[PDB]
Amino acid sequence: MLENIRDAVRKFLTGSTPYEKAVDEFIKDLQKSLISSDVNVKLVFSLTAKIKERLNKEKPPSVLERKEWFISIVYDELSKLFGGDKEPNVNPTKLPFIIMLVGVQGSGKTTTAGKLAYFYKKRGYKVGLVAADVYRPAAYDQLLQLGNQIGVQVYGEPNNQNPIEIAKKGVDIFVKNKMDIIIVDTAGRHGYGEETKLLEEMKEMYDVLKPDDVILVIDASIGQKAYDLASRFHQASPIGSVIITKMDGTAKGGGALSAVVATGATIKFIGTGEKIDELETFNAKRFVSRILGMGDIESILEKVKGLEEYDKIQKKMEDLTLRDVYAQIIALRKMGPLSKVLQHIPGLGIMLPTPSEDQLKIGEEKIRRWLAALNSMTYKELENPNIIDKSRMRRIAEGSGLEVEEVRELLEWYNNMNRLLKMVK
Repeated sequence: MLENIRDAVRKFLTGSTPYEKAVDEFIKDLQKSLISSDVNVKLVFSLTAKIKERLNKEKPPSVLERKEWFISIVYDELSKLFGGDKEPNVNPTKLPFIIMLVGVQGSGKTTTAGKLAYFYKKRGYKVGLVAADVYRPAAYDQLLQLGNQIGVQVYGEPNNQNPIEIAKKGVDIFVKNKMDIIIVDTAGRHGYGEETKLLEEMKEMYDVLKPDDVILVIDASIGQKAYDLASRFHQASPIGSVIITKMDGTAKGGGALSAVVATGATIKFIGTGEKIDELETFNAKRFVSRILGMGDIESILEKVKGLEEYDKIQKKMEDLTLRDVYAQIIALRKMGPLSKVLQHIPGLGIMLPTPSEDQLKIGEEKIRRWLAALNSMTYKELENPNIIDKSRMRRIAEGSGLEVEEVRELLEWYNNMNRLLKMVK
């Protein structure tokens, strides 16, 4: 879908017909791909209805194109659709770590304990895999393969059908050799729609291993149906997490994702391909960020960010500052570097003493001037300008392309501003 929503935004940005029919048309193509992807039709409707509400309440910030503000709002929502902006903790801090893998049959389960193991080996952790998925006979000889293929030890007991026993003898052995990350691959006798019974079954492999983390592995081809199992699973424990696999093998990726997230779950990983290293951290906002163009969502995390560090910081000063301006200037620059931004960039000051209504200092071009310094400074210098003398002014100068006097002007303005903010009270 994301790749499809990418062509639906290109046709909305390129100002064809009016606005009002464009959004409609847009909305008519969002709703149609999402459903297509098997997302609950109750999620699809609260989205395109949450998108229009905001489009009626949140006019675009000056300098923003109407057609750019809408899209802007869309991603946001799409994000929230998939669990919104959150960056799961993937590097444990309680060594060693027991991660029990659980889920219905074939869910990219067995390759996931590979990738997973892999992922953690790459982060230089001593991992030990535990094959305890006895219902598929081929699941062991498969895990032993990957392990030897990624240099990770694998502990299994062929033919044996006692999972618990296996998981116990495995983990005990890997905590002995003093491993660091121990991943136990288990399975499940039931499928989707037999939730209760499935989870109940996991119970007796949980108590035995008393794992620090449990990971439900879902096949992205279950679409929104992964829902039931999800909700129930996330509740059943305070240490539950999920992985979404095979997203590149089903047009149902959105259903699984939109469904699971609906549960509030923590989708820590998401399987992308069939190669070992293909397992990415999962952070909705980024996952979606993968559609269209970085600088299309850019003014976004740049505006909100840029504006907060702005308004606030001025406040905090009124009640050693000089590094601030970077933030302020880096901010404006995020929103186009030409005047089309300065006009509504009334400046950092905020407003104070000044003749009549004409301002006091700067110029529109005085822009790649603020910048001047900044780079012409190390942090020590941006926190206590007073340590900026001769030698340093020259380095500063040359490093920006200006002449000593320029840094002097800059520094005298700064001081004039800091003297003001202070004065304020």
